[PDB]
Amino acid sequence: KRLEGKVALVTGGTSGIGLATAKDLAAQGARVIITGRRQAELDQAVAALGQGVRGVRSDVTRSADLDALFETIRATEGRLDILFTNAGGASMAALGEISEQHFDDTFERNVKAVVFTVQKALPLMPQGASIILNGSIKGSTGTQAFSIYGASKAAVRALARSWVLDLKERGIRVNVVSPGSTRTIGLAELGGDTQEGQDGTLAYLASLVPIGRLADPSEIAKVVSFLASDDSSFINGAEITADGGQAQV
Amino acid sequence: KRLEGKVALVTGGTSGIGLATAKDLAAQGARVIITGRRQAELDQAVAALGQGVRGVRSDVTRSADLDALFETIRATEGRLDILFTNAGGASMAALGEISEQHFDDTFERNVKAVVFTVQKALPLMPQGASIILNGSIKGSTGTQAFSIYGASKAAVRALARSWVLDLKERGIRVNVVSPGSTRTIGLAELGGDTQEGQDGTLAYLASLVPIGRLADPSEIAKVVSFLASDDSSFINGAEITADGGQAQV
Amino acid sequence: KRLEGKVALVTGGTSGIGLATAKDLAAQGARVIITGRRQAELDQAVAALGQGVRGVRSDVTRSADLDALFETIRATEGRLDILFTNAGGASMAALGEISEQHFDDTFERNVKAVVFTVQKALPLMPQGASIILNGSIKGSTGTQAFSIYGASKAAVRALARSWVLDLKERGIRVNVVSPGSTRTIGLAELGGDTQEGQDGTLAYLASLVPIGRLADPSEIAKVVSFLASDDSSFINGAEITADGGQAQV
Amino acid sequence: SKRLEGKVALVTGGTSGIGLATAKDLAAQGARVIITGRRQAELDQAVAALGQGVRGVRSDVTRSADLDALFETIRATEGRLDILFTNAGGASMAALGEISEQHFDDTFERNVKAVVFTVQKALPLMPQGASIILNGSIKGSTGTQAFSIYGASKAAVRALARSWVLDLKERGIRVNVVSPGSTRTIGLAELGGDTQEGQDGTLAYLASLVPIGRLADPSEIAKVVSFLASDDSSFINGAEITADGGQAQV
Repeated sequence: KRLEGKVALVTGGTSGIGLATAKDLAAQGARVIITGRRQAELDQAVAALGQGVRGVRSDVTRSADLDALFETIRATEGRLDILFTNAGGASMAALGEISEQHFDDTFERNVKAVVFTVQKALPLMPQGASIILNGSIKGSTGTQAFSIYGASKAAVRALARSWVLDLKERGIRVNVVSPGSTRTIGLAELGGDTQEGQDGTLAYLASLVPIGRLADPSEIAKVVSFLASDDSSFINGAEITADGGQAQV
Repeated sequence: KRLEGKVALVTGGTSGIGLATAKDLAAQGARVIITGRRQAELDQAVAALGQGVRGVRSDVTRSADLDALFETIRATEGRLDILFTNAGGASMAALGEISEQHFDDTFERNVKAVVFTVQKALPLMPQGASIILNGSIKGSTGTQAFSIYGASKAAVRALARSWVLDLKERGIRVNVVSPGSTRTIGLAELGGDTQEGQDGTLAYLASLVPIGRLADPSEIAKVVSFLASDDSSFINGAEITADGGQAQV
Repeated sequence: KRLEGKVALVTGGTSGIGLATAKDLAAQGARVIITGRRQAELDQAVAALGQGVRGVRSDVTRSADLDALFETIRATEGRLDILFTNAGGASMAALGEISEQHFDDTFERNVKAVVFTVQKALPLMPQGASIILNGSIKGSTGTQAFSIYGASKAAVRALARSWVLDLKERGIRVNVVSPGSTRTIGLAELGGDTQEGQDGTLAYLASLVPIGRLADPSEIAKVVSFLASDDSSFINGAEITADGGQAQV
Repeated sequence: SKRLEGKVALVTGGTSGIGLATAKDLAAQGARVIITGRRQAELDQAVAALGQGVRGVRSDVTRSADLDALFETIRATEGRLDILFTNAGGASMAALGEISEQHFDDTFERNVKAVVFTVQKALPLMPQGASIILNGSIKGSTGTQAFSIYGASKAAVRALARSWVLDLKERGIRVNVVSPGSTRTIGLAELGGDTQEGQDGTLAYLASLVPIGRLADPSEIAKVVSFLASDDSSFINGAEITADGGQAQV
């Protein structure tokens, strides 16, 4: 109950790491708001989470949804203590194959929406609030046909370093969670349309991890929860990497 | 001499680091193509640079401009051995004042334009060709009111890591030069419209450099020439930081 | 509570960050063993820590002291779930003034002793155990007259990356906590004897931190406790930096 | 080329591998070069092969008296040191659980301590604008099984440069690090094992890890050192230049 009385917002709360984080934060007693593009997924996530967790339908890439979303927080809670942005996506294109549409979607969802989600949240955020940004080991490594995604993740990590100085007067601290390969619908979907064909991709990714297993999303969620808590009071601008050792070695 | 028989393209060749690089590569005997947005600057720069340098006026953000430039290179020379991207800008906005136009302008010019300048270049590029991307120590550090610029530079550096894998069969190597503070019209203009205003800004920036001086653009150009030459044959996906020690300490 | 039923050893437990870590781990319910070089200081530390805290007098550099330490832990608790190495020192010598004793003393305590504390600890450590090494932002930054200390800290961080692979079959995970400037007797001692000289030095160091304060040792201790806990299950070979943003910017 | 003409360079560990290739490249650029080797016969072959105004001093960098004698020949002869490259370093393998005190002591004394005191003793000879290049490794920033001690030593070398930027800033000397990836050297070969087949299999496997797919020729690393030694690196300080074929970048 360490986060009791703390209000948290998770964009992309309906699946994967954000889902597990919303669940983990709710266990701490934090009132949690989650966003999804699709109502039924949001309803299932809210029903699954329960624990005094509210859900707002919202696409981060449009300002009106972001305005309506924070207007909902101002009318209901009116203070945001924890912010986690999980609304990002990954798609594969090798160089020479990269479409302008493919670049625009990746950076708008992965970078621009993070910028404006944070910017719009700031008036609601008191001094001592914690912001956790969605990073990746893909931001600091090389992966074939994934250059656009990796560049977007590296950009997210860079925002935190400068935002440390911009938010210093406001007492808000920004930190980055960088997951390694984690068992998620998004990872499995990347593997393929076939069920066993995607499963083979997951088996390969586990082989690349030094400890030899994919992460359960809860293991990543614990890192976000730790950054959300007051235990991270002296952590600012830092990247915490949960990869099983993959990028460390 | 060292780079004779080699064809080089420098986007943003008219000013600053790109101009000094055009001068250096031409001195090595390379044929150089430089791009500028303004014809009078492009003409004047080509006049001074020499017989080897030719100039095409293009806005890297325009897909038509990029297509036009590469097509002239295909008919004029027929191959591209060296590519250096220097078409990039910086503007200041603190978090809470970041405008959508400010985000789009910087990311389209610093990141999107790099992706498609490189993509359009590839058919011209032989085995053993060298690509140099413009990075910054801002990509790896925090600067107040420059978060969007730093994020764009970090994305540029990340692109090179994945493009190593994309380009490995083609035999093209990608690297990043990351300048610290360099005396350029662009750096002076961030300082202010007043000349005491630029002089005060420039002196303060030199106080930040451990060796105590701003770089001359030629000192950055020397790094590009090294990466462009065959001496850098075992360097791939790396970042070479020339900052006077500022980010190193 | 969370650490209930876990045995933890903290070398250099009597003062500063090690003391705060011993208190936090015991508060979480771990049985804690602390090491001190000097008997009188060690007894006072154990008494303040009180229940759940045992003391062994040992110097990390001596090997017989390490043997005696692990023999008593084996005879009493019989296992070691958590290991945190905090027995390390910093001394001042500019290049051109460094002595052989100054090099040997730093590396024997900061690096060599860590290697052998970890090696002798391994037989006691079960599968799933957590090891935390003492790093510093000094490992990844430059500080005048502190080169030997920074090199020792960089060596410490590097050990963890390889030790992930050495330890993968044993199931033991290694991570590094890197503090920024933390209010400690040692740090005040580095400022000097004059109490005013210490206060002036501490005030100067706080000016370097972006958030503008030195850390309380408990703020570092929380990081070690997080890494010690099962929440850090997917973290391996990683460095978590608690610096108030100093090295992140 | 004569880019380095009139410059005096010292390469410790000059008789073999990257150090030998560097001495050759510096000498071709017109520098006067001094190389050190532990063994007289090997040193003589290197000096004879290098030719071009290269002088050899037989010394062990771990011995303080050898270092004093070495810098005494430079003071008596050239009178200055413009370029310093430290290549006298070794790697041996021991996994955690088998690391011996002698294995730790030998690695850190040669890879780190000797570097500190080679540089310290060189400084009075080095004028403003002199260039120091330290030998690093991608092993310093990565994980390799049974090579933790070696990797720690290289990470220590890279850190020394960041602080030495500040220590040396009024002297005007700049310190930088070259970090090679896998480079075809007798040391690297010998690390594979006594058998030629053992060396060949290990060498072929390491090449598979390199993204460009080949080990480096030592000259490819030497080119990086010459760049750092030259005036072109005037704005580079405290930096690490990694020539790894892309291995650590990806």
